[PDB]
Amino acid sequence: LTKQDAVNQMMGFFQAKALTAALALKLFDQLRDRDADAAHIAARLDCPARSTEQLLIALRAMGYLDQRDGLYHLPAAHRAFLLSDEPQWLGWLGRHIDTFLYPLWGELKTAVRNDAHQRRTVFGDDRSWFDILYQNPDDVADFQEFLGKFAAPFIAGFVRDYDFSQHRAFLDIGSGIGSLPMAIADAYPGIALAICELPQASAFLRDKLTLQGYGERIDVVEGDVISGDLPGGYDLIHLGWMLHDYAPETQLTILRNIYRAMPAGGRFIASETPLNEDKSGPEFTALLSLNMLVSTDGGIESSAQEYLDRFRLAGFSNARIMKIAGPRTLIVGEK
Amino acid sequence: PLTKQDAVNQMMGFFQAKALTAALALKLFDQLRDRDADAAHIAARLDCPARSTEQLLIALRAMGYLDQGLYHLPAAHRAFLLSDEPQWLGWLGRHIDTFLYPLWGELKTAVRNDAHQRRTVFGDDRSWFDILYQNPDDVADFQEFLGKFAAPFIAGFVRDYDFSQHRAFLDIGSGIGSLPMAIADAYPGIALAICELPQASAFLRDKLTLQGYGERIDVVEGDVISGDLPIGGYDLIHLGWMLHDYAPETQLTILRNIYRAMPAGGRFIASETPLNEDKSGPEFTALLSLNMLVSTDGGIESSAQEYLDRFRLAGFSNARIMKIAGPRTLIVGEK
Ligand SMILES: Nc1ncnc2c1ncn2[C@@H]1O[C@H](CSCC[C@H](N)C(=O)O)[C@@H](O)[C@H]1O
Ligand SMILES: Nc1ncnc2c1ncn2[C@@H]1O[C@H](CSCC[C@H](N)C(=O)O)[C@@H](O)[C@H]1O
Repeated sequence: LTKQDAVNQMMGFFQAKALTAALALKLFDQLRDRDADAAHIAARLDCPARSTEQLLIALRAMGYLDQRDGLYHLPAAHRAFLLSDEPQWLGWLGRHIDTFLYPLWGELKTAVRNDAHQRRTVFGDDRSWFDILYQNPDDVADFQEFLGKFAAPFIAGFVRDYDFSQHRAFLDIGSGIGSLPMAIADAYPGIALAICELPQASAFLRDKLTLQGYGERIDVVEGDVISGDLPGGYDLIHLGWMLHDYAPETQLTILRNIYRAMPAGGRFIASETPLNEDKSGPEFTALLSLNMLVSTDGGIESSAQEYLDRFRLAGFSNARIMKIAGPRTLIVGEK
Repeated sequence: PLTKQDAVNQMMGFFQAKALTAALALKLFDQLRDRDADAAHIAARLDCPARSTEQLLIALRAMGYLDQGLYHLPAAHRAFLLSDEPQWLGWLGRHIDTFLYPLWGELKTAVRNDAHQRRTVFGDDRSWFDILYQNPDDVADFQEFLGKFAAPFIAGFVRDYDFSQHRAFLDIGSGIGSLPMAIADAYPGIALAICELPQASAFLRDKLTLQGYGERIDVVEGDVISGDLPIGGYDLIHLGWMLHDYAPETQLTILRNIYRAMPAGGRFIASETPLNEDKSGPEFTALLSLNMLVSTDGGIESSAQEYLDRFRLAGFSNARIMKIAGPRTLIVGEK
């Protein structure tokens, strides 16, 4: 890398806020059905023309908008993630960044010096990460909606590559938006499906499963996997993308509680995005681990071997890495 | 054109940004100036906990800043990652951590109001430069990092422009003064002076005296907006990267005062980084305009024709563009 690469990356928060500010203004929706110049976009946004134009010029220069003779145009290929009404809209992630992650990363240096999250220094809030994240129903929605889209390729692969038919009942601990049990329901009518979630997420999840027609099919159980509050004859239990939100010590407490609640002969699968064997990457995972530092209660990313050892210390038999292609690593053990 | 994954990557780009500024502010790379060290050793040198130190080191390794296990600082990177080397990016990092990153947090409201966010982010309704220069350490931070930015422009300006044309030279807003210093090394007879704001002037006197130019470059406090400018035989006057820190209307005042101040037959040169002809790029310049929006008193980037119009309206004769080596466009006016 060059000196210029470093300067670009050091100032990469410029691009990041240009996009989140535009999404929050719903700037791109001003171009859903028409092309417009800056003066017209500003007037409809009820924003001064000069500063609206400054943002529009930046978004064109970044390549998200086209501009011909002062007329801005939204590329057809960008509509799916820039428009509010679209399934891949990034506005959910945008708000999560604006509300939580960008403020907390502002204090990264201190998080590293103390190995401590920055929720109190940044927010003046001593509550737990998920209590802070979940204080408003809209913040629960943003978080679960953007994670759900991120999880879609994993879920599709899991359902296509693992034989869920061999189990009678399946519990998804920390399912989030519930798109895994939903996909399992679409594929296997016979298996019982349940979710165990924290209270605020249970409430969002109940309303969403009900609206989408799964209210009779997927049982929602409030609980806490760290305190031991869990339902239950589940011969398959899954934990997706939750271990990394907690310190390794807590991950052992979570895994021991799950083991204890399992039925005999039960199977357990955790899915994570681990660091590579020599903990040299991948880059987004390495940076995610820093995100867990500043925001969560002890979270960190780990290697596959580290999850494997944790399964064995927690009491699981035949702990192993599932031989399954996809964006996650699946760690599996039995009771 | 761009994909959802590209947009996500750029929305999360504050990850890489803060990873680098945190690493610089912790002096992390300095612990690899002499030796290759593991995380636990680097962490003891830094007095940070090994866990979070390793988390940062893995991120830096995956971003390609470090090799590794023992971490190794690539030779090509020493120049800008080591704190006592002449291209150190640590000055930039402190300016980002103290001023730019927090103010970009409020970009949306800046755009909605066409107004800097100094008051809302800092609880301080003084001037940009008064807030920026509140503390001589932030003066040094600002002036030093800008100095590194200007070094290719300065080499090209001293290269492709003939300063022997001129008996005396006045640099308004010279900042760290490295342009007069370069003119001094190359043109032993020309009189050299600087007009700066009071706090920049205090830093400048110290910095020029330390470097051995204290008897060679006159430092004179003043205010180009108010018209408080020195008078000598300044047959060349320069204004480097200052117009874009103020509103067009205010640039008019600055240029009008400069014209009133120059001797007959004199030449004035403003050096800017203009937006292109249809104001659609380049990307860094377009985002710098937003940076000026969130921080300065009305600042914005402009096209070259926009600067030409201002030179003409302020009364300059023979207003023209000069193309030179380096990242800056020179706008020339005469009396
Ligand atoms: N102590 C706890 N008990 C139960 N659920 C918890 C928990 N701590 C966090 N969670 C839940 O774990 C989820 C992690 S986000 C992961 C979502 C989903 N499983 C996926 O694979 O994409 C969140 O929804 C959060 O509410
Ligand atoms: N009203 C004013 N009168 C004189 N100098 C001013 C001024 N307002 C801002 N400045 C100065 O303008 C400079 C802008 S930063 C530009 C630094 C340098 N000329 C370069 O080319 O890189 C700052 O040093 C600031 O102190």
